[PDB]
Amino acid sequence: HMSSSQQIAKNARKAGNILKTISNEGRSDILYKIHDALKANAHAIEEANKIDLAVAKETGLADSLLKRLDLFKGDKFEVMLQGIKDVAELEDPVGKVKMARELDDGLTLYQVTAPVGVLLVIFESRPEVIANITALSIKSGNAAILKGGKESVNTFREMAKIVNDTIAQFQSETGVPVGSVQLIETRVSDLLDQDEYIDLVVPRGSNALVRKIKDTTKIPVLGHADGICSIYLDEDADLIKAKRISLDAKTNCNAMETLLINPKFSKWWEVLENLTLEGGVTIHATKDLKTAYFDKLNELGKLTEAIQCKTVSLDLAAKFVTSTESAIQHINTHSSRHTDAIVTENKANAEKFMKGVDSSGVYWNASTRFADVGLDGLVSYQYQIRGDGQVASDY
Amino acid sequence: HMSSSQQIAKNARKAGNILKTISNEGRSDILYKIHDALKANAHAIEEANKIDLAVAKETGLADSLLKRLDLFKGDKFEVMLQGIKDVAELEDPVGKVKMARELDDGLTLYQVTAPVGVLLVIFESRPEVIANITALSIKSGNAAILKGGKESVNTFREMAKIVNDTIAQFQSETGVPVGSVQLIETRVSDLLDQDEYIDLVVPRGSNALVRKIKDTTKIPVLGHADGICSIYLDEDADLIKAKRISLDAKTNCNAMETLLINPKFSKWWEVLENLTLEGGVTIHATKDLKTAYFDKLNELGKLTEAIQCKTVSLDLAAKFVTSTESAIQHINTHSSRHTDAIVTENKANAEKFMKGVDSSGVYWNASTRFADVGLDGLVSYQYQIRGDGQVASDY
Ligand SMILES: [Cl-]
Ligand SMILES: [Cl-]
Ligand SMILES: [Cl-]
Ligand SMILES: [Cl-]
Ligand SMILES: [Cl-]
Ligand SMILES: [Cl-]
Repeated sequence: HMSSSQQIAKNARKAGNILKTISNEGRSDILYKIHDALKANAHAIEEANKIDLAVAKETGLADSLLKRLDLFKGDKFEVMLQGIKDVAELEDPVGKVKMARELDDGLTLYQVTAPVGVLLVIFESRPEVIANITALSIKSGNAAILKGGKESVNTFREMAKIVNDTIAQFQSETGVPVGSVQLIETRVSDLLDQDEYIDLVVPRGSNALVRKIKDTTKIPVLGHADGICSIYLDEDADLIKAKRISLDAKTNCNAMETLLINPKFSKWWEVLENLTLEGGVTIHATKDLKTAYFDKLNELGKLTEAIQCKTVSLDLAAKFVTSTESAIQHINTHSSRHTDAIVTENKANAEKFMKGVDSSGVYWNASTRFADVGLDGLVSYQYQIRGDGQVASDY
Repeated sequence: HMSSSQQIAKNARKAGNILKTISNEGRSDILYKIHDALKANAHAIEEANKIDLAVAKETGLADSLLKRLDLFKGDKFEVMLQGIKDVAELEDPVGKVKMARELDDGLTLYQVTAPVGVLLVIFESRPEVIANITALSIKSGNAAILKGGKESVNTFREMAKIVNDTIAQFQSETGVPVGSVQLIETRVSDLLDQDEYIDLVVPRGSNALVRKIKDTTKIPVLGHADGICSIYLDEDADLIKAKRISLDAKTNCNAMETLLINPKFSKWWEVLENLTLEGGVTIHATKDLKTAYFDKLNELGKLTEAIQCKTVSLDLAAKFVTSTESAIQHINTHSSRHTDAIVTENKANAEKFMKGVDSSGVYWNASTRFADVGLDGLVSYQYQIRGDGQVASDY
């Protein structure tokens, strides 16, 4: 049997295999038509975005995301339309020779740009994405699947209709097939399992979204080759070591880090406060940990302004872990390609941690850092060898 | 929702995460108990294998696989039992230090053997596998999932019962958890999609089985990093080039190759006959191609003995492809990490092929070879750094 997400991903692969062979004039042309269709329907899009903003205001939405949601504030919409033209006007990203090497007489190797394949784009609260990604995908010869959050449902619906319709309407003229771009109108998380068909995930949102995607997928994530890296600060963590090791994981960077803290580790809060007011690090705490951290600070009078604003470059999450076994369990839920560290003076715990974790690399009392959207990440490479009958048996 | 195969794979991952931390005495001990249980139940296993042999004889089964099916011929069963002991007697494969490097004073790096993780073992018609793989898996700290073919259903059933029961019976004594080995009694091909949980596929059967597995999975396959590589011999293939290029793909090897032949390519049979009686290559033909190949040979009187036996090291399949577009379609159904070649003098076709294929590397009139069970492949490596508070900021 074929699931909904499987069929979506399969159709994307089929669409991409046609899209990759369509001329630049055909791929650029559909972008001009789409620009025109979006402009001609601006008023309908604006009304749908108006429903979205007002719905978000009346429910729980943070004034930051709310400002990202407004497509018609200032000249946001006009810039988005302009970006479609800018992209359509670029030189063909595909079929460019990056490297040519004469291997032997009449035997030449080329490295040629080619589409990545199929893109899954997951965004939250920024409707501009639909236009930017549709443009970049068709231009670069990639099929795309787009999934937005609840906040833009109305704007997403209207824009999807216009792109779907325009692609259908101009297929015979442009060559660009229906399905080149599929805009998923909440019909699932099974898409992240389709790594036989999907080549790249492009996340457009918060750090929390990236972390969630990383843990639920084997498809490469644009800009994030590594999984979440954890430091477990054990009950018997040395505090000086715990402070230096944990700070060093910041001052080295585009990486996703979790601090796993044993509550029985004495002065564990001095470690978080040392990260904030010495490394300028923002700490994304779980509710129960933040409530415990703030109480210890307020009891000491040390709950300064500089802590309150930086407790919710580098990510850094922090949560409790009440034993070595619990730290292991937490670590073993992360999608692989991550390193992990334990800070402890207890050898029985260190050895248990190192035997227990699913990790490429594991550190005991040493820093994990000892381990050595545009068209950018949307084109890959194909090698082509063009000879005249040469075989691997030459003298 | 969680599918049957997802739950199987998830439980395997959970089992493996416990199994990896059980002592060698515990892992070796369960192997001795399993050896004893299989020996004590030999007569029951023999009766079940008797049903299997007689069922296979009365239906369509090839005397080759039939001979693999007989567990009690000669001393096959006694050797299998002996192999369990041999494995239980080996030195712990896990926790061995392969490499130690002093990175700095009191900062040392180790490369330590560790389990691969979860193994999916798919075999056809060889019941010995159940014992060998169960032994190697538990010994090396890997959880295993076993799926056999229809031919051994009875022997598989009886043996599964004995292993399941023994693992359950001795869990509190050995530490080795229920689920360390799951023997799937036809309850699916969805397991090959579980690459978030399954780390390695171990195929134990024919080349056709390997090819099928390779095309239906993103999980690495033991002994087969590369996908199926195709050579398309176009209508306008030069015959001298077609012969040399295609022969060279043999005389270079453990690889899976398909020859895609255009029927309108003149003397295309001379290419297959050149592979057989010059490279000693066996050709695994589709029915319609073999029937066409034999007729052209019989019409020329050239259907020798040496062709008939070698038409059904290197695999080499052969099938028809009636255009460049059809060759492309065929190639694009293969799971990635493969190179592909077109042999043609037609440039429009060559360029279409190179633009159309999903391939790392593509060759036009040049040979694809220009691209540069024991405990062996069941242990991977973990790096461990053991310091005393050292951070990535040293002078
Ligand atoms: Cl070129
Ligand atoms: Cl150049
Ligand atoms: Cl050159
Ligand atoms: Cl060691
Ligand atoms: Cl050594
Ligand atoms: Cl050393």
